[PDB]
Amino acid sequence: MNIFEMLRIDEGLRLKIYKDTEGYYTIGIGHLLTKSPSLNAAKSELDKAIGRNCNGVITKDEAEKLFNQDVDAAVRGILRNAKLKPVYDSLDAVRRCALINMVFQMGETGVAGFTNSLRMLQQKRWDEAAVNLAKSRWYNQTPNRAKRVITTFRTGTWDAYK
Ligand SMILES: [Cl-]
Ligand SMILES: [Cl-]
Repeated sequence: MNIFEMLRIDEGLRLKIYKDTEGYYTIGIGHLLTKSPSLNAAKSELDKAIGRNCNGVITKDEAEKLFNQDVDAAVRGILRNAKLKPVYDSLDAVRRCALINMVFQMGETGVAGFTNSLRMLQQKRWDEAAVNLAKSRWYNQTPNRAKRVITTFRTGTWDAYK
């Protein structure tokens, strides 16, 4: 199991503009297009992203191209972040995937706000970090996805995805 397979389970694949759990316009494998209410702004952002007129629809290939970019951006973002980088460096490979997951869903800024959790992960206090991560809007809003990521941090295995 790898990051791509993990995120593909958590995000799904959709070939037409859709709205995310939050109500924002998204396409492909969790690729956020815009927070603006306009479907029009969304279609425009899409054309911009693909370099062509898409009229709200994309191919799988396009979906995967965007997915490669997003995961790359997530990883580079963590490695250039003062708060995130040390956490990431201290973790084993599986738990590294779980941090990437969070960053991809919630952005670098979002994750960096989980101060106390990050601190406990750095210290390898698995059970305690698990309890603290669940005390969040994140958990309350997408509890099954949150549980899966949380379990990955707790155990250091792919069991939640398996
Ligand atoms: Cl883009
Ligand atoms: Cl969920």
